[PDB]
Amino acid sequence: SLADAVFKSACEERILLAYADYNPDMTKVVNLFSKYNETVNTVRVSNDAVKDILEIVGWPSMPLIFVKGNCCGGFKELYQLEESGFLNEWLKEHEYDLAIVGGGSGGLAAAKEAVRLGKKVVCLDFVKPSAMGTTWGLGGTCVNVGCIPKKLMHQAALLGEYIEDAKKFGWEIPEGAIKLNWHQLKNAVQNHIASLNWGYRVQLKEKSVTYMNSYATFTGSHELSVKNKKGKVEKVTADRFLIAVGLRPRFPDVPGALECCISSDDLFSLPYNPGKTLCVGASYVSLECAGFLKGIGNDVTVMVRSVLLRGFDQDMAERIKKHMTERGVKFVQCVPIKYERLKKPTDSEPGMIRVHTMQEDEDGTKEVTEDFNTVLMAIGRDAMTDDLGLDVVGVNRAKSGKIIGRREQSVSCPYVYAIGDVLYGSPELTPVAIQAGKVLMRRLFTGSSELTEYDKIPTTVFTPLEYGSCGLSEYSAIQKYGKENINVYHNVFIPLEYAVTERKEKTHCYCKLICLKNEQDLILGFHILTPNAGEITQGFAIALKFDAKKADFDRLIGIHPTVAENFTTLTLVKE
Amino acid sequence: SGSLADAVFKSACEERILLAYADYNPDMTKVVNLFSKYNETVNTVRVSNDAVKDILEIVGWPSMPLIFVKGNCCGGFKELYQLEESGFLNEWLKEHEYDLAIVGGGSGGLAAAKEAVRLGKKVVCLDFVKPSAMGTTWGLGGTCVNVGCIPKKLMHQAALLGEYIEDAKKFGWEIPEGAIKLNWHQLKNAVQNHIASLNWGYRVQLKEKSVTYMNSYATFTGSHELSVKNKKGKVEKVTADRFLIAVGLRPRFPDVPGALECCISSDDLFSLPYNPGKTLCVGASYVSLECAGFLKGIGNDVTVMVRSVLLRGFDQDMAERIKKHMTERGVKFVQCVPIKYERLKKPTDSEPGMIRVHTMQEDEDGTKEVTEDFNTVLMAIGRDAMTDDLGLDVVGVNRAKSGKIIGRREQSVSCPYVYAIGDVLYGSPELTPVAIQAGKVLMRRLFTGSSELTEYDKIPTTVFTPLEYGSCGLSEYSAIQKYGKENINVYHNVFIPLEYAVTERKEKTHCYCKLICLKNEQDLILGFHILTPNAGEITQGFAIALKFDAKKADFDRLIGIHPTVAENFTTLTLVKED
Ligand SMILES: Cc1cc2nc3c(=O)[nH]c(=O)nc-3n(C[C@H](O)[C@H](O)[C@H](O)COP(=O)(O)OP(=O)(O)OC[C@H]3O[C@@H](n4cnc5c(N)ncnc54)[C@H](O)[C@@H]3O)c2cc1C
Ligand SMILES: Cc1cc2nc3c(=O)[nH]c(=O)nc-3n(C[C@H](O)[C@H](O)[C@H](O)COP(=O)(O)OP(=O)(O)OC[C@H]3O[C@@H](n4cnc5c(N)ncnc54)[C@H](O)[C@@H]3O)c2cc1C
Ligand SMILES: Nc1ncnc2c1ncn2[C@@H]1O[C@H](COP(=O)(O)OP(=O)(O)O)[C@@H](O)[C@H]1OP(=O)(O)O
Repeated sequence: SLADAVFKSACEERILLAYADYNPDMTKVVNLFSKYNETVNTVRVSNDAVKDILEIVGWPSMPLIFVKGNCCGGFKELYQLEESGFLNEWLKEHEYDLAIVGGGSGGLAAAKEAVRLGKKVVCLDFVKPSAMGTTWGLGGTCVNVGCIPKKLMHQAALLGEYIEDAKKFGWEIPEGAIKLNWHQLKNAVQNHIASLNWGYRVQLKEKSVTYMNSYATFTGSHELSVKNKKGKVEKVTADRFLIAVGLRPRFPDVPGALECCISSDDLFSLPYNPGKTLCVGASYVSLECAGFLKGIGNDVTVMVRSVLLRGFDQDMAERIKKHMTERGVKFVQCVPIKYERLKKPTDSEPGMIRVHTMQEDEDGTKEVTEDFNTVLMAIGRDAMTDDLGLDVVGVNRAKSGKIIGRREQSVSCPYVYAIGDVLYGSPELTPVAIQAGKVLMRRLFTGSSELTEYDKIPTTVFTPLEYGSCGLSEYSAIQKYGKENINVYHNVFIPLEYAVTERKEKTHCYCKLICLKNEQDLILGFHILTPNAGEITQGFAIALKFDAKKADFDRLIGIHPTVAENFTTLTLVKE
Repeated sequence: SGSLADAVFKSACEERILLAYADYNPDMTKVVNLFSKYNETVNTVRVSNDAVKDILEIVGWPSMPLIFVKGNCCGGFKELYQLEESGFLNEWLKEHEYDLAIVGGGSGGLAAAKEAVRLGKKVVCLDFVKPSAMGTTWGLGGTCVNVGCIPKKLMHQAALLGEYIEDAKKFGWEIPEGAIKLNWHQLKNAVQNHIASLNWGYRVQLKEKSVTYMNSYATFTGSHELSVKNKKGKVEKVTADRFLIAVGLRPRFPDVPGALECCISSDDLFSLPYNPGKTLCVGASYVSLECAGFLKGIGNDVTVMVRSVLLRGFDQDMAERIKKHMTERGVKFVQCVPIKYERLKKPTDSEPGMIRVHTMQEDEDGTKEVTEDFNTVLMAIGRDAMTDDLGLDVVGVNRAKSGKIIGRREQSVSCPYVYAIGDVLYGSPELTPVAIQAGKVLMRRLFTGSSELTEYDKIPTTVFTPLEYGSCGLSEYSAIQKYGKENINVYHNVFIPLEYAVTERKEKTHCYCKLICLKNEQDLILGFHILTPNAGEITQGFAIALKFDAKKADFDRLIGIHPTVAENFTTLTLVKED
């Protein structure tokens, strides 16, 4: 048989053995499953198809064993499961076909797709409060404390710059400095978040998915114990588990950090204008937040350890820095050594943090202080998986708390899967979680060979001036292929919308196309610094799925007038 | 066998007079002896049989034996003997002042001029702007720069910034309360100051790049001679080995009494010394709706009179959606055509006039004449080629029924050393980026001997209506007409741009996208359509999908950028069933 026949057979059949040619331990398998009154269906895989099948399930020798549509590997893996007693518990009936731990981007996407394929699904979501005590509804990081509130506050900051544009285009706006009222913005954002929480809660109920607002821990091979807000503990059993627990803001081992500094978990529901703010960190979260806080008129400082946007093209990173500097954000090469609280916040006004730094001159080191209203700790995001009981169900984790996959299947446990941010090496983006969820569900319950494509994923950093990208940085391309084999085509431009204004952005917009010279200027990556970078980058990202060349960009006809057409017309080679 | 295409075209670019023949060759000693008459060497090439059909397709001729003159494809012997017998060949083979004369200083003309001169050729560019009926005139850059896309997009942005002022309030910006008016004079000066900078830019760019600019209207007075007249009425003579016609079009006026006296055009709208006030837009083209749209957005009372359908050529589903939205935004649409325009007041000193517009309306008894008073009437019923006074008869360049030049690609079908690009080229889509690409590419064929062709299919557009409409490829109707309803899948969704989520905008109920797919070829994408803020920025990249025969599966395995409107193309599942 071919692949799809094998995977379909595997999805449908309760226990399937996939073989190339007659091997001794197939009898041993028959005899072992005979022990449990189980019937072992078999398939002669054709030799034309072995390699493909082996690559898809991510195992390296041929004889393959499936249990309830989950790939276990070979005999050693099976005998391990049997010897551990797991197989005996696995073969029993359970309450749910699938239990999902996490009600975020991935969780909810998986839940919706599973139930559309007619499976009994439970979804567990619980939000342990931040250190400041902040908590929120269903939907996960993106909905409550991630992309959706951040984009709204970015739009607030842009509408600031639009008010001034409106004057240059002839709109007679009554004279007077205009201030943004934090309470109005925050209520407007929180009201939308509240509508999405209800939306998801409804969507789950409407689709016959069981929701439990309860924090889940493995207390058995196929048993989660789940604790709700009241402290009530229930037991949930299932034939399969999806871990989509995501991450939480990282705090450093520094005195006062956890006492004095807020995180993105807290910023989007603050009962006060955060005032003179310090953003600690160089991640996209620090710069996005610093950006909009400046745009709504706060005094903003960013303290970075060494470089901005580690992982991103450093040319583009330096360009974001020059621009946000021109827009009045202060950058400083420090890491605080202590945070001291001077004033607690009220329900209407912010507090005061004293921030301690070591500063050098040519004569020695000074301990130096500086008083900020609010300090945003934004250095990263970690997996909080210590209290999940992954030891109980023998799910290996990386040094960080992230789960180690064979694709999305736990590398060590065949009926536990992970997607989204907690999957070791998964890019931490909402649309990736969703696609991983939707696609996994289609492999598990449909027996398709469809794989989430984790390469050449487009991003946008929503800095005051937006940065869109897909593919290699100029550095990575040069490191992997030589300098001699890379062409960079690039250009500056002025968005027409800015032409009649005196905006600082007129001197900062830039795009570059990274091309492999010795393979017909094949496009390895592209990068653009512009209004609406995300709207522009999305479509152009499909070019990389087809091994597009520069010639393909040059024979594409522009829409005039747009920023996007600039990618149609590049001729200048960087050095 | 013998030579392949690029060797032939390279040989043709380099050699003064080339004869390209197949394994098989006809009389073509007569031709040799003909060019021997002119002290010429006739270089020859055995084209390989592997290459004949390609080469024939590229130059757009049907028989094998091919003759080239000064890097121009003439056809076969009949065409050559015709040129000889007409005396043209004798004049062609002489030296001329310029390698190339370009008639038109617009999108195509200037693009061609820059590309020719980069390939080290002596080029003259001629541009003159005959005033509108109201007397309006403008500088270098053509329609786009002065009276087309550049001023239009700025006035659109003015209209959007209107809706942004209100958004700013819902996001918490404390804007002092009280109606906000847009001051027409400020907007118009801001636009005209930008146009002035582009005018200057282009004029300088030409001087810096060693291109001769003459602000003179050009007419063919010889096989290889333009006579050109400047503003002062001074007439000069310009000769060249080749000519590029990039004359563009001008607004159409109807044979209706008072139309030309009373109604402005886009030629006049962008420099009006007055707020146009209560406006009538006559026409259903993108020009009428774009202008009606921004005039509404800056707070004018706007009416659109359409003969029959909006945006003929465009997807009528999307057209009806634009109508419903612009209706919700206060634009009045009427199925009427004026039968007379009567001027009541002239525009004087920073104020508009009053036009009385006459219509036939039926009531419960029959048809009556009805009048209605508008401040300004924008005649926007299309654009025509004004090629009657160009002397194309003199150089025997065939024109279509409209004034447009008939091409064998961009070569005049009838004269081998005259070429046309942009709006005046019969069947060329009328867009700035097409003109530019046609110009740049032609120049690379003519002076480099490359086989590169401008790609005139699957061209993305955006209509900059109050809510922007972006598209590429077939409409739902065209796809159904060509393939059949049983073989078409239409995937579609509504969505709310996050930027609108906390507002009470009308647009929240109107944003829509659809993907038109050929069911029996793995949902191959024939077209896509989106109604959204920033439709142009979204459509551009997605348009490259159609250069690779993208399937729906390609859109589904593309990972979205969240949150953007664009990602909606990544997660379409709903099938339209009417
Ligand atoms: C400030 C910020 C801005 C961002 N901006 C963007 C952006 O613009 N675009 C973009 O694509 N991505 C963005 N991201 C990333 C995006 O939010 C994540 O990639 C995405 O939310 C990951 O979703 P997930 O399903 O993996 O996890 P989450 O959304 O974190 O879902 C996990 C859920 O599981 C719950 N949970 C944890 N443990 C348990 C347990 N034991 N039992 C039950 N429930 C549990 C958690 O409380 C949480 O609700 C941003 C992230 C942040 C923090
Ligand atoms: C209101 C409006 C909005 C538009 N919006 C868009 C849009 O958003 N996007 C887009 O892609 N396209 C748009 N277009 C179309 C675009 O302007 C044209 O497609 C483009 O300008 C055509 O370029 P061209 O070189 O063919 O002609 P033109 O730009 O018209 O250039 C012709 C020039 O030659 C001059 N000329 C004419 N005859 C002679 C002669 N005998 N001797 C010398 N000079 C002569 C003309 O006066 C003119 O200066 C718009 C058009 C209009 C009218
Ligand atoms: N004399 C006239 N009076 C009123 N409307 C007219 C007109 N001539 C053209 N139009 C309209 O003005 C627009 C532009 O004319 P066009 O000839 O450039 O359009 P098309 O793209 O159909 O070739 C069309 O909406 C057209 O309506 P019809 O499609 O019914 O012709």
